[PDB]
Amino acid sequence: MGPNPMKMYPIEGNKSVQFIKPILEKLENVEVGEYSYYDSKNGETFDKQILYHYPILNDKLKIGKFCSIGPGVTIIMNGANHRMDGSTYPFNLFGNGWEKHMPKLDQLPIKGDTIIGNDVWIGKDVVIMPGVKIGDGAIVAANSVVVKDIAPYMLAGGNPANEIKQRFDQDTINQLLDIKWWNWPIDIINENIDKILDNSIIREV
Amino acid sequence: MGPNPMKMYPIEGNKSVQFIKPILEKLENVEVGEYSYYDSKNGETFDKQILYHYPILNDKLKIGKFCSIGPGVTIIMNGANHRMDGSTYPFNLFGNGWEKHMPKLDQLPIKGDTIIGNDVWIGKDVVIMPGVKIGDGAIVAANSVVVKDIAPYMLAGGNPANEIKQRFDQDTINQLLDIKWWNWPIDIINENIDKILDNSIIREVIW
Amino acid sequence: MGPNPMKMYPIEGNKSVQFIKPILEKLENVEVGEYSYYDSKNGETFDKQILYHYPILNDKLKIGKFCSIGPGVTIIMNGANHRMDGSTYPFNLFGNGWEKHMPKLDQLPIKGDTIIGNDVWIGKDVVIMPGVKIGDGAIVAANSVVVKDIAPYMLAGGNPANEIKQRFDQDTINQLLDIKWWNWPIDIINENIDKILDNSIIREVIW
Repeated sequence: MGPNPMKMYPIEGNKSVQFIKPILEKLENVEVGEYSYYDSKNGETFDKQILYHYPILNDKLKIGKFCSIGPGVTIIMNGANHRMDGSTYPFNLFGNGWEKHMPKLDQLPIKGDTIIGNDVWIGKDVVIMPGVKIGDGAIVAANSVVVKDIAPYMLAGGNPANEIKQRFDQDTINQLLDIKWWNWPIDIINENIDKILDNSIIREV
Repeated sequence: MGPNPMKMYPIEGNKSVQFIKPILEKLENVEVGEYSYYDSKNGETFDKQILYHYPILNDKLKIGKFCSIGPGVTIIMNGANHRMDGSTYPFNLFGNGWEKHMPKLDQLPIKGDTIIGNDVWIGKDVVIMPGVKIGDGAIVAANSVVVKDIAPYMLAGGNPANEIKQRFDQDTINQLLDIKWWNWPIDIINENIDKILDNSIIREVIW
Repeated sequence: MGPNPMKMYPIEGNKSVQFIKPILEKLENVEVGEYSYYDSKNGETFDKQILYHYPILNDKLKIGKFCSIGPGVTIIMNGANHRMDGSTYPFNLFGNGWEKHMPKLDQLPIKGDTIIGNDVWIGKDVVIMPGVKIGDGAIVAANSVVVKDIAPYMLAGGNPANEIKQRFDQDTINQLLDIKWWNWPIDIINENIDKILDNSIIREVIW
């Protein structure tokens, strides 16, 4: 019951809704969760949505399970950070004698890994900046520019994106982070979808 | 005198500027004013800029007259709101048995309809969110994201968009909201464009 | 040593990165510095990134030297401002008798010249509005919408962009502003690229 999480394109006949895991497996420094899908903008594959990601830099991108990524969402890793101790001008880029002035890896600023929780909804055209972490259950409004962390089960938006409000009271939130239904076996989940959909799954747990 | 409001491309030999009524009118749950235009960004027709609008959700989009809509402006309707009382994951979308957990219309509430007033100037690449109302005379800055209502004759901007300032004093605005020149027959408007252009149209009618 | 600032495409076999100066020699009321470059988003030339620039209005765009313009940066000039003392509707635009209502230059808003300093790093998809000045050494974060001036050596971002942080303390900034290494004959620059890169240039030139 349910789609094949190994299938790149879960909906037969439809090449717009895609499962990220299959696609990003061929890539390094990227761990993706089962059932997270990307809703193509112009029929593009989610791998083009990840910019400036280089193995040599070693920063990682992690995405949880049951994530809904809207069309146009872009993820910016650290490969485009400029050295900022002095001038930001990439002299080395233009060779002809300038390559000699090339940064040492420890000279380029790395803001860290980018982590996206489970059951996270990212609206369309959302831009996510280097080294950000979006907690489980969070909802990132459309056209947001995420530059700082967002807390679990928080509704957020803007440029810079800011937390607007908690999706539920703290105890309801607290419990969901404990249950972690997204880590339940496919069959147990398939047997509680509706309780998970209306948050009533909390009571029986 | 003046263009034909029924023409899709008012300006001869020009496929960039379009009159929005001829185009949208052809659609469901949409009302548009006669002279409002759209300055195409890449040649697209304004109908391509209205996203997630589904008859079944029954939300309407209203656009007044004499509106200036910049290129790339995007209007988001309620067709893509995920259920939110629990998980936001669209299980039903992937069928294969998950289609039974499909939302019942009353589990997908909406804030309201989207209404853009008359004589509104919306800058380029502005994104308009569901259930928002923009007042007559308002000016929305380029690249703004409208998430809440904007009052009549206000200057607003940003992401989220915020009201920056009032365009005129309160009386000029209330007088204007009264006169509603955009509602006059074409012939009477043609006679005062300059007065409507410099706002002196208030002293002629009012006084 | 160092690239020829006159080459449109400095990096051999690579039509993505361009030196803005040679590429914009043709445009009017535009001044650009020698090593400023653009990082093309989809192959487009930078001249395509400057919008609503009409000589008639006479506003100018100035871009200093050694600037890093990220892909998709958009510079909006004054040719897009509507008349605002009354209706913002551009009747004159549709002709058919309406052209007569065409604005006299002095009736049209015009925020001034746009000025980008030296050694300025402008992030991806940044939109620069009209009449804005960006000080030397500033860094603009990707996706910002710059509506107001940005002081020298400041870190700014958002929509509207706000100054987030001073890169260095005031005296270091002032020294850098006084030294102006970007105005040095390239020979001298070439022998100090590394001191310019770690800021040790201040210590040697000031004391």
